[PDB]
Amino acid sequence: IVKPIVYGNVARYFGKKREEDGHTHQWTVYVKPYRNEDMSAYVKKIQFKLHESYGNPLRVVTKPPYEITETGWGEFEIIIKIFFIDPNERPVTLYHLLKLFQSDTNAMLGKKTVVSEFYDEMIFQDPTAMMQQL
Ligand SMILES: [Mg+2]
Repeated sequence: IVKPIVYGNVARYFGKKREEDGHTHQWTVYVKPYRNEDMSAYVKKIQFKLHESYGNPLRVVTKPPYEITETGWGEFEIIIKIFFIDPNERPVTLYHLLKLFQSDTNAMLGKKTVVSEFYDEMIFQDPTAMMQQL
């Protein structure tokens, strides 16, 4: 009944802002299981709703890795929605802040990489008969 997951984003500073992009970072938002497993056994698709400044702001992934790589210059909230192969099982929605800018302690070491990830657990209190292929 309990499937653990890690979700969030990693990001890296270009080092110098790009001149006709304005972009300063490469980043990846993602959902992965806590340990290796094929989520696609039970995940139909994962939706990432990105900031509307992006094109095709709704990004749907149907096969792992459930991740999206992109470039940008601002921080914003990403809505991650996980739909299951049985539609009668309720989808799981997570909210994540795409983090790009590091703290001052970390700027002064000169770190180019930030990561903002969180462990979570998808709970199936009384799963579908079919959902017992989990
Ligand atoms: Mg670094």
